[PDB]
Amino acid sequence: ITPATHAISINPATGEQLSVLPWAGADDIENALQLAAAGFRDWRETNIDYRAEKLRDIGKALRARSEEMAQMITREMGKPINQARAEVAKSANLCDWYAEHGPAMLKAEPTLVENQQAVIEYRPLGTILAIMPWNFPLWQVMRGAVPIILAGNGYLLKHAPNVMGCAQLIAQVFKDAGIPQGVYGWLNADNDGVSQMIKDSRIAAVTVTGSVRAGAAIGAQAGAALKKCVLELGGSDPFIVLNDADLELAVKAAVAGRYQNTGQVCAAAKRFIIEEGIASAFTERFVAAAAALKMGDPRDEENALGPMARFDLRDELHHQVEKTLAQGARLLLGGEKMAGAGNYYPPTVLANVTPEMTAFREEMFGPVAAITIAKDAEHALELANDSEFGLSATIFTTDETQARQMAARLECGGVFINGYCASDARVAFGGVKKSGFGRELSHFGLHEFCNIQTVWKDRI
Amino acid sequence: ITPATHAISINPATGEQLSVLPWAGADDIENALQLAAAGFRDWRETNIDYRAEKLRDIGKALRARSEEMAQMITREMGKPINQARAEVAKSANLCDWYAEHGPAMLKAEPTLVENQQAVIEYRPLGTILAIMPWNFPLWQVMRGAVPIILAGNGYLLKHAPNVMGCAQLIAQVFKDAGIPQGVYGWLNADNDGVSQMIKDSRIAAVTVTGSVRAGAAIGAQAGAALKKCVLELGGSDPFIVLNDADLELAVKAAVAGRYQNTGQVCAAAKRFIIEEGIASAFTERFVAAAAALKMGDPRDEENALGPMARFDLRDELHHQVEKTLAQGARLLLGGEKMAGAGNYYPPTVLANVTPEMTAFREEMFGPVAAITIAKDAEHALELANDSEFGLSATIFTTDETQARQMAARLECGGVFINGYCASDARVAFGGVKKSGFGRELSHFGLHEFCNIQTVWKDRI
Ligand SMILES: NC(=O)c1ccc[n+]([C@@H]2O[C@H](COP(=O)([O-])OP(=O)(O)OC[C@H]3O[C@@H](n4cnc5c(N)ncnc54)[C@H](O)[C@@H]3O)[C@@H](O)[C@H]2O)c1
Ligand SMILES: NC(=O)c1ccc[n+]([C@@H]2O[C@H](COP(=O)([O-])OP(=O)(O)OC[C@H]3O[C@@H](n4cnc5c(N)ncnc54)[C@H](O)[C@@H]3O)[C@@H](O)[C@H]2O)c1
Repeated sequence: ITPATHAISINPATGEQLSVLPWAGADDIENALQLAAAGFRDWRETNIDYRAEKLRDIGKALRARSEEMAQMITREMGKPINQARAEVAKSANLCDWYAEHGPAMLKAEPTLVENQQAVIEYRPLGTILAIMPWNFPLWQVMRGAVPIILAGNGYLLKHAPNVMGCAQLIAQVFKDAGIPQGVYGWLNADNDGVSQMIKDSRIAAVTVTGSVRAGAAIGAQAGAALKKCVLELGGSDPFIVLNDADLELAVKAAVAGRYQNTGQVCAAAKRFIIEEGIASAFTERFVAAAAALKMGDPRDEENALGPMARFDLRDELHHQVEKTLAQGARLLLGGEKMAGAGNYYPPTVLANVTPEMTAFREEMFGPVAAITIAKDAEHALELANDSEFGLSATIFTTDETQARQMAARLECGGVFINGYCASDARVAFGGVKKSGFGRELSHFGLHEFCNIQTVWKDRI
Repeated sequence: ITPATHAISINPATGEQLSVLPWAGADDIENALQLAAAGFRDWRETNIDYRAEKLRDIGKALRARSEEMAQMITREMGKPINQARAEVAKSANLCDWYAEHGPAMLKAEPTLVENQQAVIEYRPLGTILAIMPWNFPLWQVMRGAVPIILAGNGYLLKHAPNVMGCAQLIAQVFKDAGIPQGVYGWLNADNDGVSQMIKDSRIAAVTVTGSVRAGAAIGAQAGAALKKCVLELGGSDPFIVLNDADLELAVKAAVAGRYQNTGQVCAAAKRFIIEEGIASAFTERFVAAAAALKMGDPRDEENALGPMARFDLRDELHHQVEKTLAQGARLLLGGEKMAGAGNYYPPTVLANVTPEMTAFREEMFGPVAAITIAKDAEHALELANDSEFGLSATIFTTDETQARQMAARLECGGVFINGYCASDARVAFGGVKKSGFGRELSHFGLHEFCNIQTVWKDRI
């Protein structure tokens, strides 16, 4: 059985095949679209406070299967089990947060028009097709599904083909919570099935979290079909350390930022850009700290890293490492595939990385840190912006004025000053350039898939 | 000299050729992109209060050329001169309105993160490519250029090829205002030139106002190049009149909404949907009121209608009329091309228009009213939503509770209850379905082309 006919799960820690699922056929797609249309037709007529209570029911149902869900995430894509538990906890908390704060964000807006003639209303658009990746099989889905559904939309999930066990368990959680199947639904569609759905009148808009190549392929189809899209396409985030930085905190945040989820994070710290005076001190401490990370069986809580999720992607990452070394970089740690049946790649550090090199210009979606030396803060900003990507960034410096000035000139959607980069319900998430466009979380994720409707009475 | 090599202006009132302009070549396009990039680089570093003052300077420069601008609009596309003067006045007022209210819309936004650690900032995105139409040759440009430039972006205009006299005069106004080189620019690009610019890294995003066909062609290219777009496309707005309406006001608003700018308005009232009990009285009054509209030389202020802008589009509109009559509609007024050198089409009314007919399913972009009988309010809503378009809508009824319930169920971006549909800086503008996506004016038009950036300090 090959991906020509089936979605396939393999445990990356052992190489064992776990499950197969054939692609949806024509009747499957038509049935999914009929369900979603009928579900949205009814859901859009519910009251906002009823939907807020249903979000709480989702959170309860998810917590009641928290360990079942975490084990499935770890089994299918290799995440350390405590990181999978944290992903569940964050996803369930998102349900409660939007239940509490979401309704107010959807209230009608007053305008400056006289006599209170005109208000802005947030109406639902319809069924939103969501194309999602494997690195956070639960959180990526919930990050969009929770606000999208609270706004009165429907959500139709096309999950990554290596995590359909996760997809089926998520569907069970929504069923446990009483969400209609025509409001949260899912389909094991192949790429042609996605193309067919984008063209169908029962899909109102599209959201994509994935590679740059996937976003360009889907975004072109959404545009041709006159469907709005949001694209979140990963990153090559710079992590800038200046001479006056809190060095020990910078190293802690650098290691956490690069090696979380075995490096497989869109907003991971990927390009370390260090002012020349502090570069030796940072580099030696970073290598020693990265070397302290244990790697192995992700069911063993002693391990900070598991295997990488996909065997072919470990091969690609190692090729990127070899090309960067051939171009002139120095290997300071790791940098070889581990022998054995599991898909393991050790924490790896490359130094003397210049902007011409593979590890500076491509997304390194695994546990490989690139370290580049900057002449001064202006050079560091130039190096940080010298990227096709633009998702987020970190700056470590005790000069808070300078940090604020650099943040204003960084070409990315998030800037973390002297701390740990992360997504959070309370703030906007999303980038610029080839990292995509559109924003998720806070009120942005609620409004992206609304029909923002002016209602104006007595304009005479 | 054919459209294969040149943009051509022809006076629609007389048929005489006014000007020709060859398409931009490869060097012209490259030059404009280099200057846009350099202009944006410097402009994004200016202070918001400085850019607000420059918006006031634009308004002063525009008012200083107000009659010259109005006469150019009338000469190139046929609009009654007092409507051209109103377009200039509304456009200059927009500059002052955004100068006054825009800066507060771009101030950092607090979040619920503890201890005031995180804010949302509104950063410039880059140079925005703008593809614009001929029906409001000044207002369509200013509606976007003013907020786009205020937010620190650049603006690169590709105007419709029959209004390049207007385009050159607008550029003179921005030059008179002292707007720096590259912050406002324009190109006489053919469709291939637009394609080349969308793929170029010096264009950050795209905004399109035009036909559904143009939006789908350009939106597909923007998606493939990973560029955000805002699409403001056609409309076929319904105008619903229920039995309990203020009939005299409904007729006045119906005639104004259909026949403004000789019918050539995206959000014109195009499909009149009249409850059966009041249909006879509405129809007889509407015909009488439309018949009272004078048509002729648009330099003469007695004329409520001018010629249509484009000879080929009058031919298209009359073909749509003839098809609708052949399908079974009845002609109540007008419905024939006027003889002579001018491009005149009289105020026209079609009755017994059913949902299967051309004038119900296509945008009627000229002075042709379609009247459809609804059995009751629920049928009227069904008829109103039975369209590929979804820009805006009007409801006339003294039952305000029913009007607001219907508004919530109308698939469009603006609903006017018992009044006159129009765009206004203080409210959102834009639609759903094949009318496109994204919103203009108010804070929406300011924020659509910002990089919405989280800045978070001390996340530890
Ligand atoms: N969070 C993220 O932004 C993210 C996640 C995973 C991978 N990536 C990047 O992509 C690289 C490859 O990873 P992947 O191979 O897992 O990513 P991908 O982009 O192939 O997959 C993400 C989703 O898009 C779907 N998809 C891809 N191409 C499609 C198409 N043409 N039509 C319809 N659906 C399509 C996939 O089935 C999956 O659901 C990674 O190495 C990393 O660089 C980024
Ligand atoms: N929603 C709105 O805000 C709004 C406002 C005004 C007009 N409109 C629509 O404008 C339409 C009439 O305008 P037009 O007659 O200028 O229509 P059009 O779509 O032919 O052209 C509009 C612009 O698009 C450009 N264009 C068209 N096809 C293109 C392509 N393939 N590549 C690049 N550029 C391309 C044209 O040169 C022109 O600049 C009507 O549908 C009206 O509703 C919409």
